[PDB]
Amino acid sequence: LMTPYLQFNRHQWAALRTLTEDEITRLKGINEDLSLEEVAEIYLPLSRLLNFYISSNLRRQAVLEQFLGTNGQRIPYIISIAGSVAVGKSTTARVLQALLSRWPEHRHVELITTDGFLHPNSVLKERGLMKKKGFPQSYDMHRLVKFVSDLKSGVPQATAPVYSHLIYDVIPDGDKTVAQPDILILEGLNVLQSGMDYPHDPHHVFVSDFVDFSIYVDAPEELLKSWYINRFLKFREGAFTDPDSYFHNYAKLSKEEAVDIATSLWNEINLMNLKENILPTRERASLIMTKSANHSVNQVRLRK
Amino acid sequence: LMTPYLQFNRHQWAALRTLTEDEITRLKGINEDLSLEEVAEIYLPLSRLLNFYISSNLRRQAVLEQFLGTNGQRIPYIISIAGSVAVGKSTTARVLQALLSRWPEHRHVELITTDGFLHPNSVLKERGLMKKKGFPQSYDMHRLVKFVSDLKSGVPQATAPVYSHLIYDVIPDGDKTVAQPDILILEGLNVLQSGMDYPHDPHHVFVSDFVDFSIYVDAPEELLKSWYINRFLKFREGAFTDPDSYFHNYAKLSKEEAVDIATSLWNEINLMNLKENILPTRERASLIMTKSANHSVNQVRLRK
Ligand SMILES: Nc1ncnc2c1ncn2[C@@H]1O[C@H](COP(=O)(O)OP(=O)(O)O)[C@@H](O)[C@H]1O
Ligand SMILES: Nc1ncnc2c1ncn2[C@@H]1O[C@H](COP(=O)(O)OP(=O)(O)O)[C@@H](O)[C@H]1O
Ligand SMILES: CC(C)(CO)[C@@H](O)C(=O)NCCC(=O)NCCc1ccc2c(c1)OCO2
Ligand SMILES: CC(C)(CO)[C@@H](O)C(=O)NCCC(=O)NCCc1ccc2c(c1)OCO2
Ligand SMILES: [Mg+2]
Ligand SMILES: [Mg+2]
Repeated sequence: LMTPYLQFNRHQWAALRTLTEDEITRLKGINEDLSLEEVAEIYLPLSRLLNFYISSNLRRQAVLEQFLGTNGQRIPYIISIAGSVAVGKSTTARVLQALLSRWPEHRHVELITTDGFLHPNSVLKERGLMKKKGFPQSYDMHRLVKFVSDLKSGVPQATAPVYSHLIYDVIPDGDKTVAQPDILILEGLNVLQSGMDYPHDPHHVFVSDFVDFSIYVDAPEELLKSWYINRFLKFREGAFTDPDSYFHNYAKLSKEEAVDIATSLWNEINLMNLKENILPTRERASLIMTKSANHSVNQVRLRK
Repeated sequence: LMTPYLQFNRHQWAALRTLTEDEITRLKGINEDLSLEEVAEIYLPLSRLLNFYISSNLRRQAVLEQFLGTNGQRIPYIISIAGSVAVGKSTTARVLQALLSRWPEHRHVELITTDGFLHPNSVLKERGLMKKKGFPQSYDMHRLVKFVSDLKSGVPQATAPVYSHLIYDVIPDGDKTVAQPDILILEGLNVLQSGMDYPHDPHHVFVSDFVDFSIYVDAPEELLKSWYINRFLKFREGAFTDPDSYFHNYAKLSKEEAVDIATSLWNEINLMNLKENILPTRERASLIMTKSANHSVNQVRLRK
């Protein structure tokens, strides 16, 4: 009967409760399909919830700084966002970055995707892993752990590698420098994974050990597949006139064969990755946000 | 240069700063070798530190209860204590239970050892694991995870199995019932372990996912060995006149051969377990407390 999570249906979550014209523009800049009603009813209360957790942490830090007699190194609050390929992790992260910025206390909000920490294609091909991107063996997981550990050590700056969907590879010299933000949002399919998922090269302190609050964005596998295919088709269209783009390869296929191939890539790669590696980490999240048709949130679960 | 931990030498930790006659008696009741100077200089500041973390959590819970509109289920704050066999986990846990009791807000402090969650001897012998007690394969780890998960679900009571050093087995019908304490201290060598340590029977949410604050009690392996041998000899002496006691078997050996055998048990079982399974989990702790000769704390590290 009882679980470790408080449960809110959509109506209960919306009942927890407006924006500037330049905030609306920024939100529409993130995604043209993003419903402003959804932002108002779901994401605004979520940003408020997160601010309570962040504020409580800042308060505690002052209390402990007084007790411990420390100079008080500035340490970022880190929020991680996990879930299937195509569930909406990136959209959620960008909306939360925009909304969390509104508070004076924590105005510098960085967003880092774990995509960048994939091994480059040259390494993957050597290892026979070109069709296993997003699987644990495809990640430089020690480097990702070191990244969040460095932030949680108070280093003045840390560098993250960045991934390109144009070249479908790590950007050779495109490393992003992060300089002690108030908040870092760390978004990627593997942020709740741990040593057990990396038996080929074990690590013993986990990403989650350096994350303050984690969100798992959830949806049934039939919706994920349809959102995956929709995106695939959008990437194909966006590459029509860029011959040097990875997705330009799919421009040569009819839309119908493109759907067939995307469906195969879902079934053989991404659905496998979901079932074997991503979905089992769900109950490690501070909060599970569940989506239904049209990306409407229908359930929020928060750890008691 | 920089790590995820604030570092305090003994003098800095003691500088963070007295007790009742019945509190002194209780403390001396826990361990006759426990120095009251050590309690005053080390454990009192540690209990104060923990109270700040617990208090901050209680405050946050009221803020969120108002925001979320919840009835507000009482959920125990859980402190876990990890480290080598014979490092002093049990002594530390008992001292902290005594000291945390002093605050009106959190007077009901339960202490549970993970010893109880070992498979019974009948199961271990079937599996060939009688010489592997304390190793991951020797634990009913799913049951231990379910225990802390149940507490963190707000169940009115949860039952823990209890271990006996008299019979060196789980007590057949000696299960302890825990009824929603303010604080639960969960003490055992495996409390920072995770799925990776249980590849023979993986679990996907960890003990640490249901623990608020973790302590790893640390000491160099030469001190651990000497404390192990000292205890072994104390257990041997305590069993001289109990023919039905497991340690009565060692009464038949000279003290000299008893030392030899204890030394072998350390080298072959407990030191292996330390190196392979316990010590790698150290950097998962909220706090690392390091001991030197005579059990004197010489370093405290607290996560920034
Ligand atoms: N809240 C939302 N409203 C409308 N569309 C969304 C929403 N979240 C994600 N999407 C869409 O669904 C697809 C997957 O989202 P994305 O953020 O790329 O997922 P992920 O980062 O998890 O792979 C994209 O086509 C995106 O436009
Ligand atoms: N703070 C301390 N002061 C003095 N002796 C201690 C202290 N902590 C532990 N000991 C002693 O060291 C041995 C190991 O302690 P114990 O609490 O049984 O360790 P664990 O529970 O980690 O196996 C015991 O003989 C105990 O009396
Ligand atoms: C998100 C990651 C980390 C790379 O940015 C990676 O896990 C990833 O996108 N994996 C999906 C593997 C896959 O489907 N590859 C075929 C090419 C492709 C990439 C992204 C797509 C896609 C197809 O359809 C919609 O999104
Ligand atoms: C603490 C545990 C979980 C059982 O209570 C178990 O890990 C444990 O005590 N393992 C040690 C294995 C071991 O040394 N066994 C030989 C008998 C023995 C038990 C406890 C001892 C001991 C010897 O010397 C001092 O403490
Ligand atoms: Mg993405
Ligand atoms: Mg013990």
